[PDB]
Amino acid sequence: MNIFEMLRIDEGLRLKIYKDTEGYYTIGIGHAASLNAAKSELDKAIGRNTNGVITKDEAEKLFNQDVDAAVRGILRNAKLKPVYDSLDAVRRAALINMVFQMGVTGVAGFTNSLRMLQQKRWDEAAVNLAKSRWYNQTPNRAKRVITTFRTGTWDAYK
Ligand SMILES: [Cl-]
Ligand SMILES: [Cl-]
Repeated sequence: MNIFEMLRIDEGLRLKIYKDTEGYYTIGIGHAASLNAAKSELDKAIGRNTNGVITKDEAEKLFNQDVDAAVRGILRNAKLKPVYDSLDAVRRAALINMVFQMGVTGVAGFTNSLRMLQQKRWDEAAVNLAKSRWYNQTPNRAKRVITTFRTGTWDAYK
């Protein structure tokens, strides 16, 4: 398992623009954004007039771009970079997963959890991570991500 397979599980795959529960237009593997504005962003991202329908290959390329953006966001952030560097490969994926979902600023706001992860106090980190609005909003996913941070294994995704 790697970050790509993990996020694919958490984000699913859609080949036609869809409006999620919070009102955002989304497509591909968690590529989120009016509809005209959404299609404009998508067309620029894909490189053609898609009219809202794309191929699996295009979804994967977009996904690859979005994952790269999350990784670079972590590395360019003073609070997240040190934590990421200190983590093993599996826990690093959980951090990328969080950034992919909520953005760099959002994850950087998890002060207690970040400090605990840096100190390898996995259970303390898990306790703090669950005490969040993020967790309460998308709990099934948060539980998988937290279990990953806690154990350093892919158990929650198998
Ligand atoms: Cl926190
Ligand atoms: Cl919060």
